[PDB]
Parts: sequence; C-alpha cells; structure tokens
Amino acid sequence: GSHMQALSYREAVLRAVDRLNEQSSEANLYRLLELDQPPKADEDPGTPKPVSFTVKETVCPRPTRQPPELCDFKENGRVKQCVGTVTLDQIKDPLDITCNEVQGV
Repeated sequence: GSHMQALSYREAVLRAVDRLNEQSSEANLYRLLELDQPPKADEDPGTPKPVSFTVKETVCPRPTRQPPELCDFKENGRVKQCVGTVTLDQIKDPLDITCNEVQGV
C-alpha cells in the first residue's frame, strides 16, 4: 500500500533474486553471490531500474522453506549473471532480466 521512505537498489536486487528463484524452474536455489553496479541504479523511481548480479547454487534446493540467503552456498555449484531492468517503486512482473552463466574457478 503506502511505502514511506522506500528507495534502495540493494533492496530491489534482494527481491529480484528471490522472485527469480521462485519464478524459475531450476532444481537448486541460486542466492546472489555478487552484485554489480549498473548505470543509474538509484536515480529513476517511476522509471525502470537496471539491476545486475551473479548468483551461485546454494546447498538448499528450490523452493526451500526460507529464502536462499538463509541457507549456505555451494562453491562447486555453477554461477549465473542475472541482469535486467525493473522499477523500484511499482515493482511489476514478469521481471525482464536475462541470466548469463559466469565461470569463476
């Protein structure tokens, strides 16, 4: 309803990463491992906000009772770079973001 004082890009990535795990049909959860700093990430409220981050396979499968952050992380899991643009005030779906597998070994 009313969101008094609510405008942070880190919060948008936290909700985007959790929504991606529930919307995607993967077998294991993919919590955000590293977050990137896209162009204009905190200067467009009504407009869309570009978001980008890398996620890695966690020890907990999907969907887990709690969020993927609550569980551990599997360094042997694969990492993917989910990037897209989504507004921070009127978050809408589906989240138009693409994930590109990133090799980090």
